Amino acid sequence: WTATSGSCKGRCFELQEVGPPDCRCDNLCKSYSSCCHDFDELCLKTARGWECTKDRCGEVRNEENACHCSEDCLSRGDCCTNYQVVCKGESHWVDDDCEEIKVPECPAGFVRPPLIIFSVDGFRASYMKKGSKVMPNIEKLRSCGTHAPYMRPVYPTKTFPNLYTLATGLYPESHGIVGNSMYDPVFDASFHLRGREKFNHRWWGGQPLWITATKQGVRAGTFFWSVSIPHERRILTILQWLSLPDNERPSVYAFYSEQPDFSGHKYGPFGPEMTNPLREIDKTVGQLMDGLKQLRLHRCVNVIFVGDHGMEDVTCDRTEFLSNYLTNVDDITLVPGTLGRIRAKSINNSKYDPKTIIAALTCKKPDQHFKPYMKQHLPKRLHYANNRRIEDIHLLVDRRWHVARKPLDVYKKCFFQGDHGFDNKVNSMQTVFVGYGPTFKYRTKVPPFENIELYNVMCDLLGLKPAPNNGTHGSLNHLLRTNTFRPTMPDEVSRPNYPGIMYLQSEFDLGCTCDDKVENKLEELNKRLHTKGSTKERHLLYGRPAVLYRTSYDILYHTDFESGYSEIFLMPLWTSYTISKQAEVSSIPEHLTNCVRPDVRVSPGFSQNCLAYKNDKQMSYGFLFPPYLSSSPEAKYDAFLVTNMVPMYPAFKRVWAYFQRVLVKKYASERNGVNVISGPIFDYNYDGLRDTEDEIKQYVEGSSIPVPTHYYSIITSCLDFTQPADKCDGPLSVSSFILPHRPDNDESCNSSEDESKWVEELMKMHTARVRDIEHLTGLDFYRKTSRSYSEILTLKTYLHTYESEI
Ligand SMILES: *[C@@H]1O[C@H](CO)[C@@H](O[C@@H]2O[C@H](CO)[C@@H](O[C@@H]3O[C@H](CO[C@H]4O[C@H](CO)[C@@H](O)[C@H](O[C@H]5O[C@H](CO)[C@@H](O)[C@H](O)[C@@H]5O[C@H]5O[C@H](CO)[C@@H](O)[C@H](O)[C@@H]5O)[C@@H]4O)[C@@H](O)[C@H](O[C@H]4O[C@H](CO)[C@@H](O)[C@H](O)[C@@H]4O[C@H]4O[C@H](CO)[C@@H](O)[C@H](O)[C@@H]4O)[C@@H]3O)[C@H](O)[C@H]2NC(C)=O)[C@H](O)[C@H]1NC(C)=O
Ligand SMILES: O=C(NCC1(O)CCN(C(=O)OCc2ccc(OC(F)(F)F)cc2)CC1)c1ccc2[nH]nnc2c1
Ligand SMILES: [Ca+2]
Ligand SMILES: [Cl-]
Ligand SMILES: [K+]
Ligand code: NA
Ligand SMILES: [Zn+2]
Repeated sequence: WTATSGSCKGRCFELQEVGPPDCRCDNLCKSYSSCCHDFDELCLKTARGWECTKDRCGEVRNEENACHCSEDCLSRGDCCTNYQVVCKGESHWVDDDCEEIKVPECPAGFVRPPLIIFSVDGFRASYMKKGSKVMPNIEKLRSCGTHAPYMRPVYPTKTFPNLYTLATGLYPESHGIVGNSMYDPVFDASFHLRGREKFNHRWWGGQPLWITATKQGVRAGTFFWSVSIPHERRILTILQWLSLPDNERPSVYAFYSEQPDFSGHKYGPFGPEMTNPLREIDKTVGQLMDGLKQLRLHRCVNVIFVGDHGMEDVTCDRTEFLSNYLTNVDDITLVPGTLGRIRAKSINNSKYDPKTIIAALTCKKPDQHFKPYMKQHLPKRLHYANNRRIEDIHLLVDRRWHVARKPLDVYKKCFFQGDHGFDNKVNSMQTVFVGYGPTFKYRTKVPPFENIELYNVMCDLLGLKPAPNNGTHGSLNHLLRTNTFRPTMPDEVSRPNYPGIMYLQSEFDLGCTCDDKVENKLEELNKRLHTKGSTKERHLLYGRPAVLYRTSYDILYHTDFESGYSEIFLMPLWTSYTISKQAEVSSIPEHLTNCVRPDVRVSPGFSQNCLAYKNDKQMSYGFLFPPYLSSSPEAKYDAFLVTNMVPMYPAFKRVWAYFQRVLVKKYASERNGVNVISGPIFDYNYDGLRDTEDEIKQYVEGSSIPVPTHYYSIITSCLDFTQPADKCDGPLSVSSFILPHRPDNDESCNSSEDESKWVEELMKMHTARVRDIEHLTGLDFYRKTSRSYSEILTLKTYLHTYESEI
């Protein structure tokens, strides 16, 4: 109930929220059906439009006007945004040359530069270049401020998950808004775009910027705008708030535009109808900047121009129907469109089986435009699994397509020509970032970055301590003139042991054999040096990784590679090796095919054993440093140590072997040497975080050898590829992956073919940031470089996407 009998007189767009049933006057009352009777009359005036004309100058203040051209309007904070241009011979902000803003130039009584977030829905990254002719104001912000060529949204590339990720710095799996539509089985409640449940606070996890600000004493404008409030009124309201007394005035503001997304859905991303909505957004930016100029705030306020996601060409005829695959199509509920999420229609159906549903959806048609996954098998870069609202069965839909349950869902629910929601690496989904103000840099381009990083920067901009989030604080310091956050490297928690030769061959009973009984202080003093780390500077280029949790591990040196061997998990946590451009690939000699050798530095009780692999009919083994890349026949024996071995499904060894035998040398050839760090990942509860030992759900049969869910590699070289990876004097270049360690290759529909037709495509799909690997391993990489820590943080957040040029 609301007793809408009160008045909005003097309360228009009040900043505190009064509780029911007293009537509301804030920018959300419309959405609550709770505005006072006179809200429209007093608060949404429209008389005379939004611009001053020549004949309005000096007018007698008529309070019925939407905005004013009377002489007192500046001090009342309520002029039309073009007032000084029309009436006082001033120029529009867009017409002024830009001049570097070296220091904030603020009116007295401003404690900090205000932050305005100008967020635009569905603003595709390529609009910046492609619409540049019709967007002068946006183009000026972009060229004069700090801009990236694009910003990466989160998956799914829908509106609510992305706006709430911007506000919180959290992955949707952690913030809770995992789609525009959701079912929460614990609540037994459903969230939708239309309706009242979405207003219920229980959906919204983490701590958004306006709450962070408020709790730390920084006042916030109200971020959310009712759809019926026109853009011009939103701008005038922000500008009015900026004229409030010091003690009442917010320091942070948001404006939101439903465009260009609204029109993009109807006309496609580049429909000729898209020019007008872009002009219109630009005009709104012009109104804000002119308004700021009038208030002498245009060299005081930091302005962020940011989108939530892009827009792709999608039409009704590009829909895949689950009814063409499933016999039991009515026993499932599908969340449909540019992604799919499947659950059982009824929990009382014990004949529901996800395994049969996935098999029915797997590689069933030659050109199939979606791929099913159990959510824990999605590419880890998507971080889309750890939430009860994310259904176990997921469909990754090809760009330009939809999935639907049955044809009747499409024609009785072409309308649309654009949509979004696809994999967040897709070019058409990328969106925009521009920062302009005293705290941002001048005329600076920065590399693409992920929208999860911005919350930290928005906190930096307002002098706030960010709540715990998924950004990497410091990774975006290169965007800022000042206010940078100078992070320290985390402290190593576990220091390594450096074992020497401690065990005789006969102490081992591992069931392993090797044909290595083939025999000189020339070569024998030399091999001693190699086991003490004589070549360590070659294979460990950036310092050893730090272990950030309590564990027991050994550093093991070899001619061709160095490892950090976990006595707890019985395998390396990491194996580091450098492959120069000149390196040669050899094969495993016939006699050495099944050779496994005990490691005399490491006790039998802390070693794997070959018998377990013999007994386990499902599990084979691979090596972390590949025998193929050994520097010499004698060095090759090192690669067969039991301490270099890891458990691998035969199906996965097809992937791993091709990577090691073909791709590493290809990368070294292309990048002028590479340093590789590889190892196991255990993430059985799919939370993106390293498992403890008591979380492991699978072991090699009859043993304590834990089975990785994934294997990673980090491949580093010199950004300037004229320098070899092992003699690099400047910035680095990295690509990484986290491959799912799966007993089949069902994911790759082309896997019956030669590895050269499908393995690299798989790897590309499972590209990852070094940071993703850090979370999954509890390791910290790049501890010893000549680079600044902030630059290394940026490197650790890099994702090699394999998309073409934007
Ligand atoms: C991205 O960044 C984020 C943020 O930093 C990372 O997420 C954090 O990770 C932490 C480790 O997983 C986690 O810490 C836990 O907190 C528990 C208390 O959490 C509540 O309070 C916080 C603080 O206000 C709040 O944020 C939480 O909100 C969650 O839950 C509600 C809904 O229930 C949502 O509104 C919200 O969206 C959020 O949900 C997300 O997180 C939860 C996990 O908390 C997931 O289940 C959801 O799917 C969703 O993703 C909470 O309101 C605390 O209880 C935990 O402590 C347990 O474990 C420790 C081990 O150290 C042990 O000492 C304790 O005894 C305890 O164990 C007991 O409980 C067990 C489980 O019930 C039980 O099995 C045992 O037997 C014991 O009884 C733990 O410390 C932190 O909450 C989240 N924060 C957020 C916002 O998600 C995230 O990891 C990053 N991602 C990556 C890849 O890096
Ligand atoms: O327009 C849509 N929905 C309408 C809204 O609900 C209206 C109210 N609103 C708002 O006022 O924005 C608040 C905000 C702004 C910035 C921000 O970013 C931050 F925090 F970083 F500043 C954080 C929060 C949110 C969007 C919509 C769009 C595209 C679609 N495609 N398919 N369906 C769709 C539905
Ligand atoms: Ca885990
Ligand atoms: Cl959704
Ligand atoms: K086996
Ligand atoms: Na296959
Ligand atoms: Zn949309």
